[PDB]
Amino acid sequence: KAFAKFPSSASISPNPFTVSIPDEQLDDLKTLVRLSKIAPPTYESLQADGRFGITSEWLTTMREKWLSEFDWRPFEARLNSFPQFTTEIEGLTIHFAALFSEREDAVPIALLHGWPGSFVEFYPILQLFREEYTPETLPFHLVVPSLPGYTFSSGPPLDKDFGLMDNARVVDQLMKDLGFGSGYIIQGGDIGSFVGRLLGVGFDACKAVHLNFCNMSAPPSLSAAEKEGIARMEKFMTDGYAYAMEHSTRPSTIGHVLSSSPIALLAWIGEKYLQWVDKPLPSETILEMVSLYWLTESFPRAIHTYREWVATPYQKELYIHKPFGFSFFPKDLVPVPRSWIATTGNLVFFRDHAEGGHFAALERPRELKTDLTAFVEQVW
Amino acid sequence: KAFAKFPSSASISPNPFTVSIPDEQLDDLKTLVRLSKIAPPTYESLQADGRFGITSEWLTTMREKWLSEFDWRPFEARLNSFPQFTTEIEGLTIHFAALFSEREDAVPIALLHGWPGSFVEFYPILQLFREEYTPETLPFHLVVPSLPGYTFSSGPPLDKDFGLMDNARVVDQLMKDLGFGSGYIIQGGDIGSFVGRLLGVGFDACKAVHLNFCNMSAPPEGPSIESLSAAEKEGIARMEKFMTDGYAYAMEHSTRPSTIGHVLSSSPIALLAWIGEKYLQWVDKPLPSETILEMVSLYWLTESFPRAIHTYREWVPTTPYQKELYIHKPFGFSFFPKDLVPVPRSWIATTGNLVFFRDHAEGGHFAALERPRELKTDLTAFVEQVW
Repeated sequence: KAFAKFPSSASISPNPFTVSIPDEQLDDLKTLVRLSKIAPPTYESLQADGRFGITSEWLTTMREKWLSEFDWRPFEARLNSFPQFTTEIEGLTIHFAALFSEREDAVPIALLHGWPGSFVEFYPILQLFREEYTPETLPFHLVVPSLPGYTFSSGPPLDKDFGLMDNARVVDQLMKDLGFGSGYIIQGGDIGSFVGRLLGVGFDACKAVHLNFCNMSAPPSLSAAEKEGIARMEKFMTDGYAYAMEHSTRPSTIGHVLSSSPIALLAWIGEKYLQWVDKPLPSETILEMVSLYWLTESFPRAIHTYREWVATPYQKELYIHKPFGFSFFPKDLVPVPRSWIATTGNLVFFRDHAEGGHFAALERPRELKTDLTAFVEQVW
Repeated sequence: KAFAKFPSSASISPNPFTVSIPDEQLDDLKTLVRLSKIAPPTYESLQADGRFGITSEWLTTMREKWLSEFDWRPFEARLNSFPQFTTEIEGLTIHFAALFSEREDAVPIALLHGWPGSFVEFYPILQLFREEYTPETLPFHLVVPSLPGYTFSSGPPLDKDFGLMDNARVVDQLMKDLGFGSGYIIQGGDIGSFVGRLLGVGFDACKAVHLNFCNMSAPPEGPSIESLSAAEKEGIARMEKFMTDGYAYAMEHSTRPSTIGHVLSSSPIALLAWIGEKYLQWVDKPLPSETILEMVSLYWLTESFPRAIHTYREWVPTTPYQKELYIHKPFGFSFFPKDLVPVPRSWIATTGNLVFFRDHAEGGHFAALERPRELKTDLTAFVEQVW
């Protein structure tokens, strides 16, 4: 009960989902955390500024915390605190969390995660809505899908390639399944932003798009603050992008590498949870997200989009003609200015923020929630 | 005993080295191979052509082979079949294999490996020399160092940065210590080529350089791509594909050596996947699976990977080749068509006094392993011409 009732217009039946990881799997994870090896200290791993990636000190400390302090059960209970479901789309099990309104006039919204995130990223925002409204007063339907290849969603297929457009098709079908064929809005960050762009461009039921991320180069006058943002983008694309190039070019190899040991996964993904935020996340949060990826074998399956994600498409064929909104966080990965973003769509809404990094839903949930709400109010 | 006598002009003491990996460490390796997981099958890992990297089938099969077939001891015995030594240079333990001549007129040569190689890559060539000469007749001194950070060499330092010039200085010091201050020749491939270039450019004791690899990009003042033969254009096409589809590993080594060092140190299967991909993709004819397991096990047991990649942050960035890094000394090149970045003769010629060039119809990146006879023959001809 509570926010779990499917809209009357839904053409699918509710199949409630509960996260229940067997003790054996948790025992196995713990054994592999302990028996995984740690690299000998090197000049690079002894750099306190972490300019070469995660330090020996950080990895050692996190390993110890994972073994002695981390408990999966309370996090799992939190996962299960919100309505979750699965439905089958093109032979894929598509997982989603949701808060459904009882209002007939509620605006449907799907909120789309990226890598190395998941549906969990949006739990703080869902919690804010749940605190502030009843099912009778909730102004929106809030759908948080697990994209193909992530966590409790299966896929992508083994027998054919799968890309960004395929991801968009699945999200659009899910929204139609839930009864939102008459119209929905998309909120997207990271890879979810590109999926959101494709929904805005190519799918009629998508009526508007709000993004908190746009990776673009100079479009075919700038303030010092804007130039700083461009400098950060350039550093990310030149010094911070090797992981993405590996995902793009050799997904099978890196998939196997990070599946081999949970310490491998922690190092690779943990680096990004450290570097990509404004204010440091709790170490517990990093362990939760990494453990979630480990236990669902997310990494090797989720990275399929990189070979497409990594010419002026945004100003032409991928221009968002529908109402387009943007939330700018200064410590995001590629903080391009408003004037650049405006060339990529019908930008009718732009929110600037003084603080916050890449994981906006985790770092600045109140700002992202209120920005999104304001955008919907303006355009719907 | 044979070929193990230091030259009379050597200043340092011979400290014979024997590879003797404790049983406990071999047991630890097999435990961690067994404990290691593999990815669930994916579209990418089921591609027979391996265009997305190592396949599920290959990794599964290699893991089983590593557990049920592989024995370190015969390989270790092969390692110990040639003279090996260590010496200390700048506080680093520098390991090297060698065949020393008893001839006073013997030409000193150091042969330089790269990544993910090691001194072992030159063993087939050392074997050919030992089969064909006695210490009394061997025309060359053949020194095969382990570069700082690889296998039985220690380093690089924990308390300061270390780069390509530092590597060059270590190699030059080793050759001087062994008595070759009056002159030596460098043979290099991969990262060793760039070390060799620096030796040719800035070290007086280095008298000539032979390379089988050049990391250069297109020369600004020509010759143009249009001037190249159809075959040479194909080479540029391969080089370009390598630099754009094949180079992500190098970018990770350069930008995030600490992260990737920890990642591959965590599990021997992680190391096998990352390095094995290159032993699969970079060769002409496939190597025996046993060879891949030997090389990966060697890296694992010596914690090579996190230490060896220090050079990438300097090597990846690399008109320097035509100007400041031009080799003015006699410069030779051996071209293998399935190497990573097969730039043509007319491009290589802009980067040094290229007095010697040899093409080959076959062979990939690991020239010393793949085409030892050809590389040995080229080196010998080069020395005869220039020394």
